[PDB]
Amino acid sequence: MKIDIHSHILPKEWPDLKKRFGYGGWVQLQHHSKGEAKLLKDGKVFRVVRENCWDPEVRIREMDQKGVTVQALSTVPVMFSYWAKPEDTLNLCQLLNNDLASTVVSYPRRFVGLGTLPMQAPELAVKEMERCVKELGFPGVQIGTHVNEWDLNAQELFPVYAAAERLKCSLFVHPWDMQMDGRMAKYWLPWLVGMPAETTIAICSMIMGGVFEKFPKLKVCFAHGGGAFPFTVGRISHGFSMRPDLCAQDNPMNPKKYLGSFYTDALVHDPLSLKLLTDVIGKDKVILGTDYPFPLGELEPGKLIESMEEFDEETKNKLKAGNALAFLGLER
Amino acid sequence: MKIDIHSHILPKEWPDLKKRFGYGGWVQLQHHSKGEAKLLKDGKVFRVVRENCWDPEVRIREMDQKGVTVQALSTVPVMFSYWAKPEDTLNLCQLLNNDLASTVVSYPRRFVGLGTLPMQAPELAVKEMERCVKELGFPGVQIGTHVNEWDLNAQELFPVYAAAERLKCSLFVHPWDMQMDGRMAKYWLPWLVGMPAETTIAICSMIMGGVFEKFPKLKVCFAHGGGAFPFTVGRISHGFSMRPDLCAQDNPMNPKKYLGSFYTDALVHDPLSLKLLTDVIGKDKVILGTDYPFPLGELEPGKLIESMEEFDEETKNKLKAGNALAFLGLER
Ligand SMILES: [Zn+2]
Ligand SMILES: [Zn+2]
Repeated sequence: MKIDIHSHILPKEWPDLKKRFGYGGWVQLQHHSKGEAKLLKDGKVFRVVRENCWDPEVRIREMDQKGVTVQALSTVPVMFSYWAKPEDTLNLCQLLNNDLASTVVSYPRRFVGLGTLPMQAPELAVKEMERCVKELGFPGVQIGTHVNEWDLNAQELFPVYAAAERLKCSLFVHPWDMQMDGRMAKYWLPWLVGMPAETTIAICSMIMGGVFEKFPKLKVCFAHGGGAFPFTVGRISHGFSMRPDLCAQDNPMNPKKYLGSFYTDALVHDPLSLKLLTDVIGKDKVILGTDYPFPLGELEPGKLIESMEEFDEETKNKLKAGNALAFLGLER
Repeated sequence: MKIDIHSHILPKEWPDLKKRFGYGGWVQLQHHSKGEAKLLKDGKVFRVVRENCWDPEVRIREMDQKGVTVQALSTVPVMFSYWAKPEDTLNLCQLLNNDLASTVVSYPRRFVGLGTLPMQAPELAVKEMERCVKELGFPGVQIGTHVNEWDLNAQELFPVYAAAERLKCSLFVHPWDMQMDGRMAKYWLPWLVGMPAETTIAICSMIMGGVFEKFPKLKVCFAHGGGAFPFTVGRISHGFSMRPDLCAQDNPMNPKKYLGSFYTDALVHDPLSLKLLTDVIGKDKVILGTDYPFPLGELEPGKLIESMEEFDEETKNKLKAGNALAFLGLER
């Protein structure tokens, strides 16, 4: 109920992409009757969205009802398209990034921009990042938990991290691209269970991969309370200690030592989980996030943090806003 | 430091299974240098185990040292063999359950048996359960978190649950046959992360699949504090409520209602995680588990429990023994 770090938005419309680029599997927007719209596989449909998902005035109203001062805006993670030709992803990223920037120009004290980047091609990613920060004025970028077969430990990605750290650019890591078929096709598991596992893998990849060691000024936030990590850190840490041969031939420091070194969003739904999240990650490093406007997110942003009779007013305020300005390097 | 619900043992020797069944993929134990054996799965040595993994005299000695009174013994999960022809698995289970039954009979005050079954052939698995419970006197069985393409919701598995329920045969679910390659082939991810995820999926499959509603008296314990479940139950519970088309099509109750309906082992490593586990699952439903003799387990069994200064004594003795006794259906 002050700043929402995790909020997704799309342009009203965009070019046909199977044409602009050639090949398929790209995602499009079809509005049938104003108020509602549909997201489409190329093949068959995969999400029914509302007016809030593209219309910034609709967004501000809802934000006024809900007490939300600013939303950090990123794209819908399905847009990442790390799987496609690189130069084509650079294109889409420019389109999405300029629309995002355009939305911030209309309401520069209600919105900020988290850019997107062609991560599968590190040096283009670097350039599109100098641009996001220095021309567009974005305070960070949103990226995926893994990039194809690369995980966030990859050496191929170190140039990007170096750049993030150079240009003071924050990173919001969003899980995406779980397994959808076979055992995971029922009960909404890729979302309910697959997303948290992707985030947990991402935190590990980075800690054990050397990233936080080789870039101590990097600002990283993970989605969904960082998945399973706050709860399974004990196991990850003890395992690092038992098999230094499987786990440390890349960075020798125990994962427990980077508690304090990264942020997570507070989208965990339960008070007991929120409490644990703050005891493990820290009161300074947890950030309110809503996943607005999707049904799986928090419906009353901050309602859970406000109900925590054990936090004091200072702590509730780091959670609703204070920690988020730190992470993005902004001022009130 | 009283009862250990989670512990594995192998026979010292077993026949060459390729020879016995006509095709490979099985594991063998080789004894080459002293106090040590190699497990090979067609090709490679994939694990080196010490004598405490097969020799009950040795286990008794370490139990004497650690203050453990009973270990509930089960085979190593790699032996589940759910992939083989249904007759051969059945043959192997009889060998392993007999070995198990022999160990137990030599020390029926220090061990209880958890048998193994040909899960991929539900009829064959009901007979072996009959035999484990009636002939062999085991209080329960150990099974995997999934059976090939089936998950714990599968209908074909239902006659098995009906058997266990009739027979007062407890179920101990252990994760296995998680992806080992690709992105999961570094930093021991399949064990640090993949295993907790497999168990979160199983708990989801059993709840949303109706299993606890169909069989209100089935008792089930899950390995490793139930994986990620206790921290991510909010997200599972909320998403269930948000998308009943995907989630409530088999069982109309929110997952939260099934808290208290199943057990988990206490193998979570940190006090904060333990405290959450019993806040969420309940003080009467967490069992001391150790994963002896593998190095990912608790090295000083009970020590995480005994260190917890918030728990009264009654609570500690529940987590150390009472809960295990209720879950197994036995007496002090
Ligand atoms: Zn999101
Ligand atoms: Zn185990």
